Amino acid sequence: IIRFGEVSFSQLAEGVWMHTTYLDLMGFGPIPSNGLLVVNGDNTILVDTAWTDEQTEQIVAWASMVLAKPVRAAVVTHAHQDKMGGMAALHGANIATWAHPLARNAITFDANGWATGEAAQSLAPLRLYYPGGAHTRDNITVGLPELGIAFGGCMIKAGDASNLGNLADADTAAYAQSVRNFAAAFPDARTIAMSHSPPEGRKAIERTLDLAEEL
Amino acid sequence: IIRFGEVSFSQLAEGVWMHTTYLDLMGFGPIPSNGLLVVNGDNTILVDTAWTDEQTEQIVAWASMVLAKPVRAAVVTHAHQDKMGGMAALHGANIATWAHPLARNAITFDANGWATGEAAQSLAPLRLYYPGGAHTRDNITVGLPELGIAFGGCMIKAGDASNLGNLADADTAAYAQSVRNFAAAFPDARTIAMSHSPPEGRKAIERTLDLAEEL
Ligand SMILES: [Zn+2]
Ligand SMILES: [Zn+2]
Repeated sequence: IIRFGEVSFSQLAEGVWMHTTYLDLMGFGPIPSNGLLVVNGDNTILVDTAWTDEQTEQIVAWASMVLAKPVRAAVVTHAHQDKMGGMAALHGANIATWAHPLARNAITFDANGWATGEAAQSLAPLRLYYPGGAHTRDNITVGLPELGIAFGGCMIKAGDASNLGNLADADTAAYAQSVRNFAAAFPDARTIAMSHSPPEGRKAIERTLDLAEEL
Repeated sequence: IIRFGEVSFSQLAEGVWMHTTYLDLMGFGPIPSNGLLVVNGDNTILVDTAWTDEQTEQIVAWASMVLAKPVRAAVVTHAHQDKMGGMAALHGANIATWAHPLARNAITFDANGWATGEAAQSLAPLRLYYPGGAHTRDNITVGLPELGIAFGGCMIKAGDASNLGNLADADTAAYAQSVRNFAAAFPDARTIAMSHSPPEGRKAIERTLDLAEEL
């Protein structure tokens, strides 16, 4: 509900802000894209850039000169092939950047799906989780279990049959396992933030899993 | 605009019918799924089964009984993992079934994307086209060039933002190439039938390609 230039900031819990920037598409209206600012001590961890370089620079300005909690680290969870101007702001601000390769720092995951190594240490208290199984190429997801917050990719909206046909024609079982793993990784999270959509409760999870076994 | 049991048939051109059947989803209503019946001489070629075995048996009965153009071959373009019962009806009627592996008859494609071998011969005048590139795993598409008809997967709707975030977080460039390849394969087709959506004109293609560049 707090506006700072093109960026819109929303508090999900004490010490956790969601940031939302919009992309105008001819004939589709403005399209949200979400991220997190995660306060840790006197610094923040940024989860995802905005659409553009200048939008991302604004978030970095906001953390440093409104929150007095400057960004000391960033993690990518849902990159965009052309809209990667946001990487330049972080590279110019000497903000250490993490992303799952398969960003100068690679996040590796263990066979349980949890991030390991320096990456897990540097981004705590965020818990980075990779939900996919063999042959998958999912985006990573992140959670704050103690606050009941999980952050993942776009799920089926209530009442919207728009993406149902794509779901039936894809690897429904693989998609379903990914959603099941994510659900079980953050089993107590009742706020499910989304990459390009506002948060929902766990009804969103259950709704997607019903569809996968119904088609 | 002609109804037979659970199946609904629409004539796209002389000798070409689209068949539509519905799947009731709790909270989402009925979801269409489309295929084609393609008259060739005194027989028909069936493109895709319906949702259910019993709906598919209705389709073979219609061809044999109303059209008197009995189904002599079938090709799969968008299989469903759980709704595989429609294959049982085909194998019971001793209908030869063709499908692209990556249905005991495999369709192979050449480096131009066109089907080859006995498959192309047996399914003519359907032209079978594989639209993807390296590392892709697209569904096949089919066209009747002389009739200006092409049949593909589900595409973005006008004004519909539901799928937009999923599109930015996928391999937009790979998706875009597939749509461009499909467009160039049937460049004169003005009727684009869809796997789970009513037909549109070429505006559907251009709209999808416009998004992929802006994402
Ligand atoms: Zn995204
Ligand atoms: Zn389908």
